[PDB]
Amino acid sequence: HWGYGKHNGPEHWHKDFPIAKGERQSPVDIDTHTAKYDPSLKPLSVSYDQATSLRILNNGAAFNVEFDDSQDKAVLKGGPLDGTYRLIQFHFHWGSLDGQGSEHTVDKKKYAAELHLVHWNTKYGDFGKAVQQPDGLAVLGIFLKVGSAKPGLQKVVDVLDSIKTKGKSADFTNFDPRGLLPESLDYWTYPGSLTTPPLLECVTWIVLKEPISVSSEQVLKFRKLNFNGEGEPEELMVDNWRPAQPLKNRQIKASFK
Ligand SMILES: [Zn+2]
Repeated sequence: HWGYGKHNGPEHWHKDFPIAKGERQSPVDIDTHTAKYDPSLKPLSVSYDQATSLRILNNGAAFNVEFDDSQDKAVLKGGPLDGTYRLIQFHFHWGSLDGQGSEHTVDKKKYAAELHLVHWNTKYGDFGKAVQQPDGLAVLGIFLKVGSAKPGLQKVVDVLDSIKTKGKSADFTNFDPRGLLPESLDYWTYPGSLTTPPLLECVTWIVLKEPISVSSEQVLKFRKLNFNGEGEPEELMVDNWRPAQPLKNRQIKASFK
């Protein structure tokens, strides 16, 4: 099955998922000089104060922190978006080394990791319906660089010991995702896809310009997770990122000058 090894990694995915070679695949390199400021873009509205986190899961590709998405408790609106998008989960992609790990790049620069807050368009009623629509999902992407610790990340880091292997989960209530944001909400946006199979072309990407800083110790703990299940040969969960894909017939817009 698909993964991030030499034998089943991103360069192989097209055989099972031909949309991998589609017209709006993600991630992409963000060429900052080519993106254009769009004065018609609105500020992002990130309304997370009523978010209800539930659980943290190792799914064999990353770990997801899942939220109650049965009501409009944590929603993304504004920016390039038409309508209301509910937070369902967040997860990260990261590297084996601090100089790689992000999926998007900025003028070809790779960050140590990238956080994805995944939201679905409530007009489609459920996530499974939303992913079948060109405007079904909105993903907020945030780069991580290594420097000072991110205080609001530590609760996530500290629970990882308990979800080491694929299939493990733990309670993860009362977590506030506002603690994972940078100061500025300036962003780039473009139409794209899921970055894991099934690679569906259903995402409005909103990638924040300002990275968050996390400490070396925080990211080192991500790298102790396992892709494998319990009792199987250990394969460290590292380099779980898809490389940049061709931009094709797309323009990246900036919310800032
Ligand atoms: Zn992701």
